[PDB]
Amino acid sequence: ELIVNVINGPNLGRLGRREPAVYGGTTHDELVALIEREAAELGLKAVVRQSDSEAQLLDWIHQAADAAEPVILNAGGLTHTSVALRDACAELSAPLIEVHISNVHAREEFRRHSYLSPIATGVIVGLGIQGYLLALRYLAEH
Amino acid sequence: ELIVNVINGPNLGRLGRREPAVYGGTTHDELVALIEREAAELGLKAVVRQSDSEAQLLDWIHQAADAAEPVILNAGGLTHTSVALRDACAELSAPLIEVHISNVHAREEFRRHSYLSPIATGVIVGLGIQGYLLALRYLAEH
Amino acid sequence: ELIVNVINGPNLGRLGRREPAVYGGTTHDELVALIEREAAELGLKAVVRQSDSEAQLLDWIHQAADAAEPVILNAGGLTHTSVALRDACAELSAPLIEVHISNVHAREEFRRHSYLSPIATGVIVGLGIQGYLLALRYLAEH
Amino acid sequence: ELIVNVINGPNLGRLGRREPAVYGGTTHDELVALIEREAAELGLKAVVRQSDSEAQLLDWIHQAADAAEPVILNAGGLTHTSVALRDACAELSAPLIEVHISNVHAREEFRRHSYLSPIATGVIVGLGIQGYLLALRYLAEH
Amino acid sequence: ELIVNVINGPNLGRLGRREPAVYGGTTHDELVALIEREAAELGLKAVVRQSDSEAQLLDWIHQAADAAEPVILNAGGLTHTSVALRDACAELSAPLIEVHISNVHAREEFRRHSYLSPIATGVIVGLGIQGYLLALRYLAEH
Amino acid sequence: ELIVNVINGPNLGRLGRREPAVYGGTTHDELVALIEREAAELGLKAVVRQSDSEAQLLDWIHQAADAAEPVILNAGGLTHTSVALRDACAELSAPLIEVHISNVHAREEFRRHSYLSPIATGVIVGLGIQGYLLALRYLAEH
Amino acid sequence: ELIVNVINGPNLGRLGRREPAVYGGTTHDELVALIEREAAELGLKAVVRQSDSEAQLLDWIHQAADAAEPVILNAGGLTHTSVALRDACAELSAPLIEVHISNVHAREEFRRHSYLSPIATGVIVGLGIQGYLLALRYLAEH
Amino acid sequence: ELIVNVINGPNLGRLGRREPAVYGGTTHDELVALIEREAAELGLKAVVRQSDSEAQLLDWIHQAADAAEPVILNAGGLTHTSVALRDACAELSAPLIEVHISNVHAREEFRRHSYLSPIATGVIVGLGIQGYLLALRYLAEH
Amino acid sequence: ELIVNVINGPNLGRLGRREPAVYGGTTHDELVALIEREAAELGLKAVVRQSDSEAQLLDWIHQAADAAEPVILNAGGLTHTSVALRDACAELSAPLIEVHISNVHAREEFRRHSYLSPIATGVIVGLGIQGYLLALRYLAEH
Amino acid sequence: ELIVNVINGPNLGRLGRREPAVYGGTTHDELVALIEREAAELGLKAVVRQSDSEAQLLDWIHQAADAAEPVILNAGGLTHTSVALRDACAELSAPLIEVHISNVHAREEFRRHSYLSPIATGVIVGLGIQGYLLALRYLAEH
Amino acid sequence: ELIVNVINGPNLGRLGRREPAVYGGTTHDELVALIEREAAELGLKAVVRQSDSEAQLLDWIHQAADAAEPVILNAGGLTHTSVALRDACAELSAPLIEVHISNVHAREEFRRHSYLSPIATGVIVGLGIQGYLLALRYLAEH
Amino acid sequence: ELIVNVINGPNLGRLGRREPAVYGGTTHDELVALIEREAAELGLKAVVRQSDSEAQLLDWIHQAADAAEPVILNAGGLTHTSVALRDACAELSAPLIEVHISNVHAREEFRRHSYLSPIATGVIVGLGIQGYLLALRYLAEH
Ligand SMILES: COc1ccc(C[C@@H]2C(=O)[C@@H](O)[C@H](O)C[C@]2(O)C(=O)O)cc1
Ligand SMILES: COc1ccc(C[C@@H]2C(=O)[C@@H](O)[C@H](O)C[C@]2(O)C(=O)O)cc1
Ligand SMILES: COc1ccc(C[C@@H]2C(=O)[C@@H](O)[C@H](O)C[C@]2(O)C(=O)O)cc1
Ligand SMILES: COc1ccc(C[C@@H]2C(=O)[C@@H](O)[C@H](O)C[C@]2(O)C(=O)O)cc1
Ligand SMILES: COc1ccc(C[C@@H]2C(=O)[C@@H](O)[C@H](O)C[C@]2(O)C(=O)O)cc1
Ligand SMILES: COc1ccc(C[C@@H]2C(=O)[C@@H](O)[C@H](O)C[C@]2(O)C(=O)O)cc1
Ligand SMILES: COc1ccc(C[C@@H]2C(=O)[C@@H](O)[C@H](O)C[C@]2(O)C(=O)O)cc1
Ligand SMILES: COc1ccc(C[C@@H]2C(=O)[C@@H](O)[C@H](O)C[C@]2(O)C(=O)O)cc1
Ligand SMILES: COc1ccc(C[C@@H]2C(=O)[C@@H](O)[C@H](O)C[C@]2(O)C(=O)O)cc1
Ligand SMILES: COc1ccc(C[C@@H]2C(=O)[C@@H](O)[C@H](O)C[C@]2(O)C(=O)O)cc1
Ligand SMILES: COc1ccc(C[C@@H]2C(=O)[C@@H](O)[C@H](O)C[C@]2(O)C(=O)O)cc1
Ligand SMILES: COc1ccc(C[C@@H]2C(=O)[C@@H](O)[C@H](O)C[C@]2(O)C(=O)O)cc1
Repeated sequence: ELIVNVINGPNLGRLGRREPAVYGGTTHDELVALIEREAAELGLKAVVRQSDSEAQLLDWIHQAADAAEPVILNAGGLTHTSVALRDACAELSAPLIEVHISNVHAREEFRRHSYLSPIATGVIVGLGIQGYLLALRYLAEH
Repeated sequence: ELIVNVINGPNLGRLGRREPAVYGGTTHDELVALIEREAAELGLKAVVRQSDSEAQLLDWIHQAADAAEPVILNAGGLTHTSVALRDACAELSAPLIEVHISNVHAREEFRRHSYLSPIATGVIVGLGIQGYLLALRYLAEH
Repeated sequence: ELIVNVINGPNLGRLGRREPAVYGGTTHDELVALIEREAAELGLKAVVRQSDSEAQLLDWIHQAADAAEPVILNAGGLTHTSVALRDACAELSAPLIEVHISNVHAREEFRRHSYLSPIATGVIVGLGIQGYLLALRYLAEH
Repeated sequence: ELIVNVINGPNLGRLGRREPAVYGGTTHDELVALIEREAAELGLKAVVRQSDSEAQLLDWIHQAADAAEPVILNAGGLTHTSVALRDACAELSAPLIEVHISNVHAREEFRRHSYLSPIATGVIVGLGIQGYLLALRYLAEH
Repeated sequence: ELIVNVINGPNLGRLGRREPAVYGGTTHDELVALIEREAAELGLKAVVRQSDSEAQLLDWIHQAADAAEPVILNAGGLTHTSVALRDACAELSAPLIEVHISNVHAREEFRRHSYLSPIATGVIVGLGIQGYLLALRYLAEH
Repeated sequence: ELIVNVINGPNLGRLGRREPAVYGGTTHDELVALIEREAAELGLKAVVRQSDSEAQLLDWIHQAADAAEPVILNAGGLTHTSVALRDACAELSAPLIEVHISNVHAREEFRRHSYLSPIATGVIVGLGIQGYLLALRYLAEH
Repeated sequence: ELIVNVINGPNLGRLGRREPAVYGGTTHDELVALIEREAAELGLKAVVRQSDSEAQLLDWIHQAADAAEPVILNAGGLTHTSVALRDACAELSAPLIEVHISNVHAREEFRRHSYLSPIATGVIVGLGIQGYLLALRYLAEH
Repeated sequence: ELIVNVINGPNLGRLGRREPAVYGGTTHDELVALIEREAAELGLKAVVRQSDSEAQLLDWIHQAADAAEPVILNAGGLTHTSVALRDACAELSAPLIEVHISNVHAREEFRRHSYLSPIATGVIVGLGIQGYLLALRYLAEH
Repeated sequence: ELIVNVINGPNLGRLGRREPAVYGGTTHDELVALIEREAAELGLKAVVRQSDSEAQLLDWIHQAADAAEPVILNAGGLTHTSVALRDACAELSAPLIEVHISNVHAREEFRRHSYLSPIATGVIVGLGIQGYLLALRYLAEH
Repeated sequence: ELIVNVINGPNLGRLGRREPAVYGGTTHDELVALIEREAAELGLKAVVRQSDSEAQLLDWIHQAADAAEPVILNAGGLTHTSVALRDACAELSAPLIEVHISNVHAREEFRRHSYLSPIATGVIVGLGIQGYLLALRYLAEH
Repeated sequence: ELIVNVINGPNLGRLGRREPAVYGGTTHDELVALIEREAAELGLKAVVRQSDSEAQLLDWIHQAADAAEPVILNAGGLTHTSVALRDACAELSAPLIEVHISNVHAREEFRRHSYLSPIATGVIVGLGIQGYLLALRYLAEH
Repeated sequence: ELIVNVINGPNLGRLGRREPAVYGGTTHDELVALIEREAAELGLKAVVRQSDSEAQLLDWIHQAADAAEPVILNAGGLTHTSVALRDACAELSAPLIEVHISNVHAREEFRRHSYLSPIATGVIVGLGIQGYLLALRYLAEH
């Protein structure tokens, strides 16, 4: 199947806005372009969505559940806090790849826990924006 | 630079030996072949080593430290237990990508802790043997 | 008084959609019908609402607070995570019955904690969709 | 099948004896009468027993195991402490409904843990003596 | 009022039997005699009972609740484990003095917790058999 | 600069509605008026906003980040639960003053933890609605 | 000395009654016969007793203390909960061998703690009913 | 009433002495002057005292208890360690405002606990020396 | 020997000063008189001292160590916090009886821990000022 | 099948060398002789190996996995620390009996945890060198 | 620079007074003499002070801060309890060597924590009074 | 006796190799020379060994046990992880001095725990390479 859903959670629309010492440079719009391009090279179609609203994220997850489509999810802070997002993700029959740009293990202790990792197929963290592209390649070869 | 070190720790020589319901099929020799091939496609040279001996792993890490070469490390059970391996890895100036074949977050609680993740560049788990190939691609694009 | 509010939180609109091995069969629309029918047999009027949005749930709780109406609440994942929902529920002067379809004590440890149970009148879990009907009957006899 | 066992543990024979500010009013004998009456309205026969002796409770549970009869159990303080009672209850093939009169989540932290909840079909707490009658109705509709 | 109940729990009938290096010398019968004598000097009547059966202890506590009589309780190992005994003791309207012969704080960590201390009037530990006599004197002056 | 953002989170629109024994009397509209008046006396302009929606709060925080404006934040229950709100607040270059009306240390243990306090400039709790006015005065003198 | 006491606690009278997928097949009466036979082959006399009553178990332990006889004890659920049984067992001058049929380390975490193991001579778990026979052989060779 | 007691604990006499990168600049004598001036503008009299001696602090607290005078307390390290200071502060009938210059939540975990916060009226941290002046203003408006 | 040292720690000089709902009525001077009188009836001499200064308490303990005199100690808040006081008390060769007026187990969890209880002969709590007199009687009979 | 592997880990070669108050008397060579003799009486062949090297232990475990041979394992300190040894042992299809000479529950708390017990068939501790012989007898009867 | 401050905390004046089985023999005066002599051999001047008063210790630390002089500190029980002493020690610009006579890791668990170790240059424990002399030698060679 | 064993564990052969900002400058060979020289000045002979292999370290410890020779041990990462090394060290009859170059209390929390400290004579940390020389001097004076 061509279709892969890339879903970004709270604050992910802020990439590139604060000082390019940090998660700066690549904007969310640029990230979408990079993803779409890589997906086309791989023979996939990426549908990339971002929201600061948990309810909106839940709706996108429900739609992927109903369509049996794979999901690459960076849930932002909700990674660490939301059982509701886990409940929705546990419905997915297709692969779920959890992605984080930063190395969530190199910061505060509360970031080393994810409600999603135990139900995800796999997890990529700390490899920057390329982590999304690597997830796409996993899905293309599976 | 061409050279990337792939270092596999205890029990990783056992891939493919127990019932192909599990981490079965791909042998360690096959894994080496897959890695070497992908590395050549990427314009890298992969040097793949496996040992059940922590001391041997430490020596390989020291050599990568001295040569300023990147390391893709799957330390096996020592991931969860060895401060000595962390101490050696903290010396590396080039990237360190932690890889696990299985999703270490979907099993016992003790597997969700890694001495290596806080000092690694990033971490890939649960994406099977392709996780090594994805790490290689990260290193090629950086 | 006739009026009882039944409020369902995130993911509760998904009942009946995934494989009828699981929380499958009864849809949310069917649940509403069952509740309305039981409420009429008991001489009550049930107002049944579901949302994936915490803000919407909070508004429904506020309205029940202002009207001094009882609430039967299945907050879904927010049961385990939301202090805001607890704060809103602590305002209710009429009874609050917490309901869960599944036995929240027979799963992961994080599901055995509820922010709501300490401020609820009582709690029913694991009795399936009938738990809502039993809550209704409690309220009718009180 | 007609037969449902209602089993009450330590101190449950004390209902109604201390000041009717508290769990006062309804005596254990009255509780038995209420249960028997509700059971007959539902087309069941309730066999209601109470003991302060764990060994006696265990024998009643064994008998329900051997007869494949459902059990409504309020184990009193043993809810929070007895692995032996859990071991005996895990043998039951018919439903086990855990009931508590008080809201065990609104008191000391040690009362929020039950050895029985993980192996019970479901749990009703905080709905007073009506919780037993609601358990009976669950069993009648299943 | 004259009457004070002294209630001893499991293993307390073993005083004086194992090597008089330890809680040896004074037998339970001797303890009863010492208590009765001190009580008469104080103008009280002590009713001293011992059982290895929690159910029997519960019955004695119930009787003290119903008679509004003070209780001096050394619950033995049940001090550290029984919520049922606490539930029964919380019914007592007259004073409850918890007594232990040994210093329960000078041994294993699990002995430093008592289900009874938070609901007792007070607690005497480590003063040997005289702790019972001191409890009696407290009750005589109050 | 004149402009200070006062942002109130879930349930803060409920001030003054439940029995004036409690956080009763001052309504949210009154709070806004008090804040605006104090801000004008101090030579500032306060922009006061309240929402029960985390996504809306995040947008207001983003806008303050982009405008480099100070924020006085009472995040309500999200204080204790939301990593996403912390992530957004960590972007602010201007001061962040955390305010709570109640003394969050005098209630349940879960209220003594704040995701925001470690990244805030400072914190005021328990001084009632005047805490907002005191935060304003801090910002005016800095 | 010939005499060894085998003492079985709550629920041990249930062996062989529930579906022979589980601890099924060997009944408690059969277990007694196997033990007696092995004891005679070893030149010992086994006295095998079972009770669901902690008080009865305590009396049997007291008798072994007074007679200076070894004890093979499978305390069932009381293994994990009873300080009183530990107190009684600490009196034994002869060896105490703790036995469990099941591997108590391969189940819930609460089963991995025993009040008895620290005061037992040794412990055998997970070797089925043969664990009793192996304990007997230990005692015969010592 | 005019009189407010400002009490500073151990090390607070060190303000301004170590390198003005840190809590440098304002000396304790300067702090006293700032406080006195602000108090006079508010129509109060501030009595400002500092000691490194817990016993001296206790005496000042006792005097405020006896005089029914409000206290603004920065107990320094004793904030985190002293139950005796809490015991003395619990006697105060007038308001107690806890103040810290630094943000105690932005440092080591042990600094996020205060024995005083649960019994204080409120708490101000991280707003520098102005926190004292803001406490004064709270007391003037109440 | 006649001499017994009664040592009272921080805040104990405050008895009787705050509202006689609480630890009110008996002043410290009255307590001294009661103790002296009881000691004379018992054929002892009580030397009663109180200080809010840990250093002063330590000196009194040292003197009791050097003189091999028994100590009845109510260390106030230092009970829960001071290792130094424990170190000094561990030197005492004569009995050490820990006394608290209030039931330290019926309040906050931090009050249920004492650095002194493990090294004391015994402990009396919750029996009011009579606890001192009962300690005196223990020492007279030993 | 005849063949049983007895594998001893670090420090087990030290038996009998330090003062025969302790694990003294029986040397490792003597242990091997005792095991071989018992195995022959049982109709088995025991292959007994000891190493201080985790890598060597892993190789012996791998060989038992490949040959489908039972293992009696005393991993010494690695019992408490090595996930790698657990990973290797989880491959074994034949029984795994964990043995310890000492009672690991009667010492430091860290010795009461074993990475091996949850995946072993059973566990024998505290029965001295006879524990190996008893394991052999288990395997002979199964 | 010649000058080194040796500061001893509570109870350190008790060295040599209790039975020379223990920290007996060397008195505090002897310790001072040994230190002074070693310091002169090393070309230093040691200023040795001891107090049971935390306030006095704080003053000595302040003076060392102001003079930029090194400190060898054995804070006695305050090692384990005092944040105030840590706050004062964090001001020191010259080296801080923490010394304990006893091995603080070989006793109760609470002694294995030090508020001082994280801010000290280094730590010497368990080497008796020579630990002070070794600290002096460290300072002489640096 | 002349002979002292200095044993260095994993990674200690790396001293001086990574950037002389850090544990840089002194190489392991230089460390050996410094130790040998100091030992000769003290009238001792130091035998200095380093290995990355736990098995090799264990053999060196065994040899020191058999020869009754003192050991100065810096076990590197195994300090924090190895029970096997502790088991071997507990055999030593001569002194064991634990040394670390860095201050293990000033880094991650896992470094503040040592399996060796409770069985060592004493411990020196944070005093750099001179810590070894100071250990040597301790042993020379004892
Ligand atoms: C202020 O905007 C952002 C955007 C992304 C992040 C990182 C992402 C999060 O939202 C974190 O809560 C999470 O721990 C890591 C993260 O998901 C990532 O690295 O992609 C943080 C702040
Ligand atoms: C029996 O051989 C193996 C080989 C690999 C594994 C998985 C790897 C480990 O060694 C585990 O300790 C680790 O938690 C996960 C692992 O590193 C992986 O999934 O690659 C387990 C057993
Ligand atoms: C994917 O849709 C659902 C719907 C309901 C549930 C169960 C409900 C929840 O949302 C859980 O988070 C909660 O622990 C139990 C639950 O509230 C219930 O059993 O009703 C789970 C997933
Ligand atoms: C003194 O008699 C009683 C009777 C019932 C209770 C409540 C029941 C218990 O025995 C408690 O231990 C349990 O936590 C709650 C309880 O099972 C109930 O509410 O039914 C308490 C004391
Ligand atoms: C074997 O007989 C006894 C008798 C009394 C005790 C001490 C009492 C107990 O039953 C302990 O569980 C409890 O911790 C202390 C005790 O209640 C006492 O010291 O009186 C112990 C064993
Ligand atoms: C039902 O409406 C409210 C409004 C405010 C509060 C207090 C605020 C919260 O939302 C709490 O979750 C928080 O712990 C304290 C609070 O932020 C405050 O005191 O301002 C509680 C319930
Ligand atoms: C329902 O009857 C039984 C009988 C034996 C057991 C196992 C035994 C127990 O009573 C458990 O509580 C214990 O953890 C293990 C057990 O003692 C054994 O395996 O022998 C469980 C249920
Ligand atoms: C070395 O002098 C000082 C002075 C003040 C402080 C900060 C204050 C303390 O004493 C800390 O223990 C406390 O955690 C914070 C503090 O009370 C404040 O920020 O006012 C620290 C060191
Ligand atoms: C404000 O004066 C006092 C006096 C005594 C107390 C009780 C005593 C303390 O100092 C407490 O810290 C301790 O927990 C209990 C106490 O030692 C007692 O009840 O005697 C409390 C406050
Ligand atoms: C110094 O040589 C030894 C040999 C055996 C032991 C006991 C074994 C260990 O290696 C311990 O780590 C383990 O906790 C217990 C042990 O496995 C046993 O009792 O057989 C200890 C030290
Ligand atoms: C009764 O006099 C003393 C003197 C020194 C000590 C040891 C020192 C202490 O004060 C302890 O609190 C600390 O844990 C260890 C100690 O600092 C040392 O060994 O020097 C103990 C009791
Ligand atoms: C990369 O080489 C090294 C060498 C020494 C260290 C410090 C030593 C260790 O191996 C640490 O695991 C330990 O916590 C501290 C250490 O033992 C020391 O400071 O000597 C660290 C890395």
